[PDB]
This record gives sequence, C-alpha cells and structure tokens, in this order.
Amino acid sequence: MNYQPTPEDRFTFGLWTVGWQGRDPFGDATRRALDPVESVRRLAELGAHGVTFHDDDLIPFGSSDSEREEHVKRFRQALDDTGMKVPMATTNLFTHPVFKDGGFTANDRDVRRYALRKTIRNIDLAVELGAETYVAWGGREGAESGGAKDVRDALDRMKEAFDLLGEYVTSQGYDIRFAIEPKPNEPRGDILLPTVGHALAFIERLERPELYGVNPEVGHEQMAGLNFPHGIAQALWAGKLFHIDLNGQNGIKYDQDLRFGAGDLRAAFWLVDLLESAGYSGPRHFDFKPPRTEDFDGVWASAAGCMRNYLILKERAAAFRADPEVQEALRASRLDELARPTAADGLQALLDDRSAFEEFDVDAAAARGMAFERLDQLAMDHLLGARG
Amino acid sequence: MNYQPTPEDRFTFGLWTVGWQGRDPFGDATRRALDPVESVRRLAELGAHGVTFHDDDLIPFGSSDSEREEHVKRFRQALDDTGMKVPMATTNLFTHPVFKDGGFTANDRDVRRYALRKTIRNIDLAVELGAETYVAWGGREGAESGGAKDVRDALDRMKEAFDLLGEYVTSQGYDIRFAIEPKPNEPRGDILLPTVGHALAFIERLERPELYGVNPEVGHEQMAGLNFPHGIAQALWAGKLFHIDLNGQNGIKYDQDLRFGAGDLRAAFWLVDLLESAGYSGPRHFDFKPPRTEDFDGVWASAAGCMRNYLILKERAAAFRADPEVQEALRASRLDELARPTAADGLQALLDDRSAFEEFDVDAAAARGMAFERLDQLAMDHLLGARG
Amino acid sequence: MNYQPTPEDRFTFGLWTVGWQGRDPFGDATRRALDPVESVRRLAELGAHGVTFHDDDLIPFGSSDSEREEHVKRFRQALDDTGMKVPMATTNLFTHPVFKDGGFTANDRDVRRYALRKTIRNIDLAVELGAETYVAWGGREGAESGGAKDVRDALDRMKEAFDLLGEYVTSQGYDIRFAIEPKPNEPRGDILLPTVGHALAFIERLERPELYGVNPEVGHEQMAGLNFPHGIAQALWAGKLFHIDLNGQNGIKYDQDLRFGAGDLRAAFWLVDLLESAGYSGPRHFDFKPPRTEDFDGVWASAAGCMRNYLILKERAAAFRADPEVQEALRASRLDELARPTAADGLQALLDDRSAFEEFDVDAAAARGMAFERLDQLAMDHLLGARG
Amino acid sequence: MNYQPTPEDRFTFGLWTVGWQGRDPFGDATRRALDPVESVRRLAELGAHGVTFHDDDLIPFGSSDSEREEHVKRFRQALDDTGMKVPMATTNLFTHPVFKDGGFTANDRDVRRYALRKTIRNIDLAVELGAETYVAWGGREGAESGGAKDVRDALDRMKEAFDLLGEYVTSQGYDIRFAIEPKPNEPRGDILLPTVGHALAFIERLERPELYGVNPEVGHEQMAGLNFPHGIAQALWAGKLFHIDLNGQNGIKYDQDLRFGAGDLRAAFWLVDLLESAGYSGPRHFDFKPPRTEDFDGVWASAAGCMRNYLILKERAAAFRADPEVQEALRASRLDELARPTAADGLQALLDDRSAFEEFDVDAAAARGMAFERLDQLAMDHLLGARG
Repeated sequence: MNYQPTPEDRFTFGLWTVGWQGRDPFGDATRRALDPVESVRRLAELGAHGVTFHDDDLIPFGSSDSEREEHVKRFRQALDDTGMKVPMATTNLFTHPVFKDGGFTANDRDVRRYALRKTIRNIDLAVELGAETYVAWGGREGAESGGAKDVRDALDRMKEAFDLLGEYVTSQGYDIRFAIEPKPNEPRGDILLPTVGHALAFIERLERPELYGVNPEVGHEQMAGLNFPHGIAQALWAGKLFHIDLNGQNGIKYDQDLRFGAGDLRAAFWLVDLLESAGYSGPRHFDFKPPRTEDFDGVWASAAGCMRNYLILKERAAAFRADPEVQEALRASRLDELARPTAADGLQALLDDRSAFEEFDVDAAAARGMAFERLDQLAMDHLLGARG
Repeated sequence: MNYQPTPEDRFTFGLWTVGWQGRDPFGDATRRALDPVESVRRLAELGAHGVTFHDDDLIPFGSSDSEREEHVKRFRQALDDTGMKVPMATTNLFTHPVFKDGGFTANDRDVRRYALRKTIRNIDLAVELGAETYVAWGGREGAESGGAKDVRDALDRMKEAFDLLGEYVTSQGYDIRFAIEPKPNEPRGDILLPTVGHALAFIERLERPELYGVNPEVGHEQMAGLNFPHGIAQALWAGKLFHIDLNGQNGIKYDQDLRFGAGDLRAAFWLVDLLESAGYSGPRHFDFKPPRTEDFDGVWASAAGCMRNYLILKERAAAFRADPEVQEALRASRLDELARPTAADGLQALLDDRSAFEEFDVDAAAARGMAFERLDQLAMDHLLGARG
Repeated sequence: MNYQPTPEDRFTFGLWTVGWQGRDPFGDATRRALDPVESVRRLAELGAHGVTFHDDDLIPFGSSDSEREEHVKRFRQALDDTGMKVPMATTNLFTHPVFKDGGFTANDRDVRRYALRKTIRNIDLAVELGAETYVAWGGREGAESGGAKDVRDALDRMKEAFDLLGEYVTSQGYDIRFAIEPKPNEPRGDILLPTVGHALAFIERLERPELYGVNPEVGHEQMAGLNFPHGIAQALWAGKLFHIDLNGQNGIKYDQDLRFGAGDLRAAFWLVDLLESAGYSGPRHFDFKPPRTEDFDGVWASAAGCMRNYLILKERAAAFRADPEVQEALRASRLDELARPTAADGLQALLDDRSAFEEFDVDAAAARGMAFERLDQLAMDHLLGARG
Repeated sequence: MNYQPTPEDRFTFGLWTVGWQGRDPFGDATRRALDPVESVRRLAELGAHGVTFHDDDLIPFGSSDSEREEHVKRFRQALDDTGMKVPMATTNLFTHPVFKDGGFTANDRDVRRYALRKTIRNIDLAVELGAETYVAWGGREGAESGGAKDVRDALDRMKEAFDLLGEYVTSQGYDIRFAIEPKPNEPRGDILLPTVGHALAFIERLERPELYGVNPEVGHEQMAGLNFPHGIAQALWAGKLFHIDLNGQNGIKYDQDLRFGAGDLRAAFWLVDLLESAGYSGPRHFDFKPPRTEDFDGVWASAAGCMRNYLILKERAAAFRADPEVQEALRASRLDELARPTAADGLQALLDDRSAFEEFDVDAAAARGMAFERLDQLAMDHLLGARG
C-alpha cells in the first residue's frame, strides 16, 4: 500500500532541475555539475518516465558542430540504455548576456533574428529525439522601466516570432506543438504574457492558433496570488493544456521552485483532483530546484519526493470523489445543477418564463444554504486520511 | 496654466462612487445617502462629462414598475438640466443575498435564470438613457473552497449567459457592446476571469466575439501585483479596450478604491501616456470611494482630485514625448528598432542569412548598453517637472 | 480513534464569529442575528471551552445601565447552565463612525478620551466575568494617506493610552493582562503596529512592560506574507504569547477569516507542532467567519471543523516528533547542534581557537549536506498519514 | 535651480552596488568587474560623500595577510586622493557555500564560530578605516522548511552572537555601533527578524541594547507590503535609526534594488519628508543595483539618479511643509491635536470627566470630516510641482 512510481505515471524532469548547482543571486554554487548521462541514469532508477532539456543544458554554448554531435550521441546512448524518453524540449533565451533585453522582443533587431535561429536549430534536434511539445519561456521578454518597452510593438514582435516558428514546423512537416509558459516577473521587473490568461488570449491572435497551447507552472501563477487549479481549469476548458510544470511556492515572493507537494498543499490536492478527473494524459513534469542546502543524496530525495507527493494526492483525491458521502454532499451543494444549462429552452422561453423573475421568490432562494463548509471539511478529512 | 476639467475631457463617475456611505466590513456608514439627482448636479459643476449606474443604484431593489418610472424620470430631468450623459451602465449581481454564490455561475439554476432576467431588464433601460457600453463585473462568480465550484462547468454557464445577452441585443437591434470587468479576488476568495488576460481569452470562445471587450480597473490588476499599463497595452493590441476604470491602489491587499493619482503614481503616468498615445477615445471613468474619514466637502474634493491628477499627468506625458532629448534617448535605447519587423524578408531568407547566426558576433551585441536608466530618469524629471 | 473535542482542549470562540451575519463590503447580510445565549449553548454542545466578546457584542451600543444589566444577567445564566468560561474580552473601537480615524490615536483628542473611557468600563465587566486576558485590536489606528497621521505623535498617544490602562488595572488590583493584536492593513490603508514584531518592540517602551503581551492571528501575519510559526516562536522566545487567534488565510489579500486548517495547511501543522512542543497553555481561540454562503447548519459545521482540524494536526505533529526515524533525521540535520551554545567557552577562548578560523577547513564544512529535504518529506508523510 | 549633490549631502554607496556585474539567478554577468579604486574615484566625481563595503568586496576571499594589506593600502590611497569617507562596513556571511544554512544561526556549531571570527576580523578593519556603524544582514539566517530550524534555539544563537560582538567592541574600546538589517525573504524561504519591528524587539533582549539599532531598507519592508515611512517613524520613535538603505521596489516580488526614486514614488516623498523633518543626520546610503541591461555609462547615470531624486523630493517636501495653505490644512485635519496629550490631567481626572463619556456627544464628533483628501491633494500638487 505504498507509493512507488513507474514510467507508466509519466513523471518527467528537466536536466536543469536535479542538475541545479545552487547558485543564487546572493551566493556561489554548493554542488558540482552533473553530467546529463548520470542524471538520466539516476532518474530512471527512481522511476521517472523521461527528461527534458534546454539546448544549452545538453550542448554547451558555443560548441562546435562536432562536439555537439558527441554530446547528442552520448545522451542518446543513455536514453537507449535506460528506456527514458524526451517528451519536451525548450530553448535557452535567457542566460547569455546577449539576451539581457529579451530574445524574441529584444529592442535590437539583430538579436531577435539570432534568437529565432537558435530556436529553430533546437527544434530540429527536439524532433530528432522524439519530443512532442516545444516549450517557450520568454524569461527576458519584459522590462524594469516604462519607456524601455512599447508593449504593443513588443507583442507584434512576439507574434511575428511565433508565426515564423509555426511556418517552419509546418513546412518541415514536423509533428510538434508549441506551449507558451507564462511567468509574471523575475528575472525582469515585469514579464510579457504574465499569466495563463494573457498567454491564452495571445495565442488566439496567431496565424495558426491550433499549434499553440500553454505550459503553466504552479509557482508562477502563485507569484501573482492566483488560484492555480482555476487557471488550469480555464486552460483545459479552452483545450490548450499541452503540458504542465509542477513544483511548490510559498506565496508571493521570488520563485522558490520547491519540490511538488511543498508550498500550498491544498492547492496541490485540488490540482491533482482536476488533472486526474479531466483525464490529462500529458507528462507530469517537475520544474524544481533541490534547495542549495542539500548534497547529492538530498537532490535525489527531493526528486523522489516530487513523485511520491503526486501519488499520495492522486489516491486521496480518488477516494474523495469515490466516497458516496461526498457524492451526496456534492448534490447537497448543487454541483449537479451547475452542470445543467441555465436556459436550454432558449432566450424567448426565458423572457416568457414568469418563474424566472416576476414570480421568483428571491427570499426563499436566498435563504438556501450552500453547504460548502461541510463539503470542504470532507475534502480536508480525505486529504489528511482522517475519515472516521 | 492650471488643470480645470471640461466635459470635453470625457471624465465620468459612477453614482456608487461619490455616493458611497462609508460602510466597510468593520464599520457602519459615516455619511448619509445622496440622492442621484444631487450627485448629477454636483458632478456637472466640477466639470464631469457624465455618470454611470448599476440598476440598483438608480431604482431601489424591489421597486414597483411605477415607482421605477418616477425614479427614471427624475434622473432624466437632472441629465437634461445639466447636459450630463450616461455612457455606461451595469447590473448589480452581487449585493442581494440571493447572489451569495454568484449570478451567472450560481450553482442554483433558478438563480442563474433570475440573474439573466435582471440584467436584460437593465439593458433596455441603459439603451433608453443612451449608454454605449454595458459592463459586467461578476463579483460573486467564484469560490472560497475547491469543491464548491467546478470551474469548467462554471465557464460553460458563464459563456451561456454572455451568448444569450448577445443574442438579445442583436435581436432587439441595440447598438450597445459589452465589457467584462475582471478582478482577482474580493468579495469571493478567488473570482473567475481574475485578470484582463483571462477575460480576453474567454471572449474568444463566445459565439459573437465582436460584441465583447474588457473594462479593466487600475486597482484590480494591481491586486495581483500586475503591471496595469502592460495589461492595457495588450487589451489595446487586441482591439478590446471598450472602457476603463481609473482609481488608486497601494499594492496587494484589499481593494482600496483610492482617487486616481493616489497609489502607484508612476504607473498612473505610464497609463495616461499610453491612453493618450494610443488615441483611446472612450470615457475616463472613475470607480473610486472617497475614504470614510471624509464629510461631503471631502467627497467632492476627492472627485475633483481624480480629474486634476489625470490632467497633470497628461501634460507631463505629452511634454515627455515632445522633448527632443527624450526622442534621441528613445533612439539610443532602440525603441525605433523594436517597431521594425524582425523578418519582413521571410523565413527562407532568415535561414539563409549567415549574419543572423553563423557570423553573428554575440559578444559585440552583448556589450551594447540599452541606456534604459538615462531614459527612465528623463521620464522621472518630466513627471516631477524637474527638467533643468 | 476520532477527534472529538472536550472543554479540556481549551477551544474558545468569539461571539462575533459564529454570530457573523455575512455583511461584507459588497453585500447585505445572509443570516439573521444570533442571540448571545444561543451561541453559548450551541458552542457548549460542540465541545467548546468558552467564549469571548467585544463590549458591543454583548450590550448593544447606546444601551441604558439597566438594559445593560439585563443583558449581562442573561449572559451569566447561560454560562452557568453550560459551564462555559470567558477567558478573554476586548473593546469595539472600530465600528461606530466616531472611531473613523481611530480610537486611541484619533487626531481628535476628545475622541481619544472617549475611547479610553469605553475601554475602562468594559475592563471592569471583563474582570467580573472572570477574564484573564484583555485584547486590544487597533483596527482604526492608521491612515490611507501620508500627511493624515504623524506616526511618532501617534505612537506617543498609543503609549499614553496603554500606560493609563496599566495604571488603572494596577490601582484596582485586577489580575488581568493585556494583549495587543497586530494587523498590517484593513480597514485602514496601513495600520499601526502592523506585525507581531512591531507590537513586541512597542511593548518594551511602555511603563510597565510586564502587563502586556501579544495576541497574534494566523491570517494577519499571512497578509504581510510572513511565516506565522516563526512569528509565534519569537513571541514565545520573548515570553509574550499571552493569547492566540486561529483561522485560515489564502495568501496576501483581504482578511478571509476562514476556519482553522483552511488556507495554508502546512503552516497550521507547524503552528500546532510549536504550540504543543512549547507547552502553550492559554486558550486556542478561533477568530473566524463562517462564509456568507452558509446557513446556520453550515455555521456550526464550520465551528466544529476548526476544532477537528486542530486535533488532527496535534496528533500528526506528535507522531512526527515521536517517530525514532524523525529523531535520527533531526540529528542528521544537526538540530541538536543548533541547541548547543556557539561559544560557552567565552570570547577570549574563541579568539584563541585556531580551529575556528586559521585552521578551519571551510571547504569540508561547505560540502556537508543539511539533509533538510529528507526531513521535510518525513514531515509531509506524517501530516498526510502516509508513513509506509 | 538644479539638484547637484555635494559631499555635504552625506550620500554614500556600497562598493557592491555600482560594482554589481549583473549576474542573476537566470543569467551570467553582463559587465566586467570594477576595481574598488575606480569606483571610489567615479563616485567622488558624482558628488558622493563616501563608500561602504563587505569584507569580501575589498579583500578577495581566501587572500593572504599580505595580499590583504596591499588591497587595503590601495583602497586607502584612493580615499586619501578623493576625500571620500567610509561611514559603514559589514560582513559577507552569505556568499560562500559554507554559509548555505546561515552564519550566526547555522545548525553546524563550527560554522557559527567561524562566522563570528570572520566578523570580528572585519570589525577591526572597519574601525581602522573610520567606520561609525557596522551593519549585519543575516541573509542566510532562516529556512525553506519547518523542521530545519527551531526558531527559539536560533534566536538564542543569534543573541549569543550579537552579545559576543558587543563584548568585543566594548573590551577593545571601539566607538562603533551595530545596526541590524531586516529582510523578510530571499535568498532563504523565510528570513529571521523579517521586518524592522522584529529587529527592534530582538534588540531589547540583548545584554547591552544601547549598542544596537536598525538599518532598514526601502525595498525590504515593501517586500512584505509594509509602509516604509511608518516603519522608519517607529525606529526613530525608539531612537534606533542608526543608518538607512535607500532604493526602489515595485511591490511584493523578488528584491529589485532599483535606484532611489523608482518603485513607489509617493512612499519615497513621505520618507524624505520624515527624515528631513526628524533631523536624521546619518548617511543616506544607496543599496541598489544598476539593471543588467546597462553598460558602465548606464551604471553612473543610475547612481547619479539616486542622489538627484532624493534632492528633488527634499525640495518638494520642504515646500510642502512651508506652504501656509498646507499648515492651515494640517490644523483643519487636527494634526496639532494629535500632538497634544490625551490626558495630561491624569487617570482620576479622566474618570471624573463627564465630558469624556456620560455627556460626550458621539454623533456630533462622528459627523466631523477629517479633511484628509484635501490635504493629500495638496501633497500631490507639491510633489508634481503643480501648485497653481
């Protein structure tokens, strides 16, 4: 009756996660670098399904086409020896000083062109490795001051970039879709497309909207004090949840990247409840950082905890929905009615329906209790395994 | 060389603003109620262009069709005697206990139908009074707990409601457009369509998207720690800025509704700069609350301050853009290049362009300073009128 | 193996909590008023230990000395019939319009004098009913603008008020201590003594510091994004934790007053762990509001949930500390060393200790892992009852 | 009629400020390192009064006693050639991996002893260079998880450390005082002594409280959503404002370290108003970071802007207080009464004063307007130089 993960659970990790050396804005690294091959081997042993990477994680910046080839080959052999897959890949358009003002929206045009070329080159490699989703996190797209960036022009440049990438994949005949990852701030004072909503609205203005979805991250939405499960529900509603990044965050402050389960525990429960209920079948990707206080043993314990926590919550959420007492409580709170159309009878019928206004007893309706507190306590008991 | 407003400036106020009695969650009212006619007369004298209202502001809840008529007539006479217009109207779907779980997304179906009827009835009246925009603020659409609301079903109910209203105006042949007003939280723990982005994405899923835009509020986006000017830029970019609510907020906390100019002053400057540059021609509506510490004299001084502050900032922003030294600074920071297409030459040309990657000198590009701090200090000097 | 509370658990509730009618800044009441006697009877049945009140909760504002007497008598009989105690009392210096600019720090001197008299009168009554702690929440002490309040003068007025109350209790020979309750904002834009720290520092400037402590509230510190357990640890460290208010809050936003256990669940666990470990023996007081969506059945279910959640967490925290595997993990993370003095040998010895600097192997020390992630996952397993 | 600074203005900068290379958690450095001598020379030319440093800024970590001497000598010559002073110094107890779990509160005892030795060594050097204040920012004192740090034990270790440093300076006969710099979070999940209040309360528990004060930073308090001017007022009230760090922050998010004047402009105005009114005579120290988008020209423009903004605000604040119309407004709002004792007549007199309760006309007092909005608009006009 434990919680051991298997590749069937689709848990994935970025190379940059367990490979984070611990360098923060106020301190040097506390851990030596990991060879991508060792990370692949270590994660496979923990039960992971696959890994993800930024170009610069796999092939050091400025590498020769041959060195590049050696790096890819070694990586490939490790995937072969372990059965690990690579479901997603992304580009590093934030580390090098050249991207200090952005990649796709840098004020310098020559920088923008370079950003597009670097991305296109990695898209080819991502397809080669079997990736189905290509993520784009515009970490440097934004500003610290108001006159430094004209946002309308920036959005034109952002759209131009994404349309060109869409023109490329469709002309190469690749079966890869894009996922935009929003973040409200950090490293820039304010980042463009700050939340899942802004990203979703942006996509509807692209030439080929069908190729783009979102890759929301638990901590990012929480940095704006937003309800993550709700944001995900809207993304699923729009049919745009192509991928998802899981981790923990303790409120509005810098991006902590704690292991999944840490941070807002109740939000994690409602998240798992939703993903499992909605039948999300994409990867359960962890974009986290084992704290710099830890040594390598601590790194792997942190990675294992991510998966363990998701499995415990999945169990608790399933028991919650399957509890007949909860099913009756959901009806007591009228969740069944929320699912029924307000007016399937039509506009005219509604306007002619005296029970809807003229003869509506507003006071009687008002006095009805929603019974939400009883339902929420049942949810609490289930989460804590306190159903007596 | 002062800052006196005239109806030409299009400043408008909600009846509920200067009419706020001062009742908060911890205290009773500190001011007597204002008769809507006195508010109209007082605002006209201050230089306002018009007023806005919720049905329940103009006609007390539960009023008879005749009493209702008397109220409307008196209101009309005042508009006639002062030349004040009514450019926007909205529905109160949050005050009465019956809307405790929402209006359009209440779990109770009968409540949802009642919400739609109450709105439709006020839409007729809004057209009668000359309103061009009908705002919808779903203040009660949301939840305090996770199992109380299935967000996918709620969004279906929300879409159903808006589609029906769109079917109504188009069948009556009204020339009125809708504007959704987002808010992240308060009075509900979490409100649906929490920011401008979520609202924009939602609109693209409606049957007739052209009838809907957004009505963003300065303080609402700031309650999520977001950059208001940026949110507005995206709304303008999408061509969805139908109306706008101005006020002040001091960070992430309860909705303060301070007078415009108060709160984040630099954000207000960049907001006015953008609205004036973009040629926004809609009303400059103030949705604020004169603090409960004030008597009536203080109320009008607060209302007058709203307009005064907008006029001072408009002047400073105009002087900023017109300063040749600022124009050269904008070029030094490459704002001119941000406005130029990244690749008007096309995909193939980009892929064949060696100057874009193979021969791109990343180090030389990286060493270029953006000169953003000099530009921002010029912006500061202009705002403070310290250009020496 | 359930979680039923008994008066031995010292759980208490404010009359204003289960008695909250549901009126918020955007809506009317959804519940009828409760007679204080019914609340006492209902809470006793749930297993509560006692109740608390503001003067204005028990005796309506403006009541005659006789009516006042009738109210107190009825209240007394109910306490007698149920065995319920009244361990704390407080003053309402925030509701009436006269306190719009504060009570003890109102700019108007006559208001300040009135505030002191109203408090003194209720202190006599609190002693009469057996209260041991008198709480002071300066909800109106603060400002929305910078020039409205000179904070140095305000702090002089605040100190003057508290010193006078201290002079009163000591001259009447009462055995009652004061507890200041901080809150960062709401209803004022910014409230004086915004956090537990500011309150603690203030107390050290009073004439008789021994008579004053703090009454921290879970949600208040969380409104400033602070770690509640840490704030409590500092209050205990200083020996100033006289009382405590428990509830739930979901981050930085308006004061939600959710039932205890809701909001930040992990913070609640670490809070209970600390209170039980430290041997806190004061009341476990709930200052919450059953959401306005609920009817009376929902009110009592919410109140019962408060106590249930505290009892489940107490169990989980106890099992955590008692787990030998956790005890070894605490040693692996060097919590035992944190408890040992850094230099009991003294300054001179430290300066002459070459192993402390000259011969200190900084690299070897640096490479030691803290093992915090393993320890935190054990804490997680225990909380979720997932120890396999 | 400009705003040129002179050493008389007491503006100081940390070497680490204009010397920040631009490395953030997501990117490499964008600027080459500055030699401390060039920074001293450059700042002197801008009109600065002096500089400050962390040991590790001046003498590279791991330097030999001789190399150390060469570094100090060169630094000294530059101070001599420019007339620049060094009013404050501090220790770097956060960068090196050995301090990953803290310096004074690290769980490892040997690390704590090493932290104390490193500090003591730099205290000697700070005195040698003429520093009057020694700052302590416990950037690594805290935790990411609840069981990793027992806060009561940590506070004992923190007190032990500070007492030992106090025993050292008093035994060496140094004329140097300490200033604790609070910060709520970053780089640790939660930092001990998170705000000015927690630091002030802590100091009162030290053996020799007179040797310790606070060194508040604009951005730090704003990271907890607190009112900076209010925090400063309380620190001045307690006589503990030994030093102050100025910069800009845009709300609750990562520590931006923008130049002074940027961020919350109105808060900066009220801050300068208070410091100048209170007669603060200590240094006006800038702890900021010129954004990584800038080259060296941009660095110096950013540094110059810090001082320019403080001088403009000082002018506007002075004109505000000197305006007879503002003086009358302050009386209209009863600021004069806030400054008068509530009860200089004493407790007994208050209790016998019928005008204070029995015969107090609460309704008449309640109806008095505070006139705060008019006063705040005058403050606004003055700030914007819009007094017509």
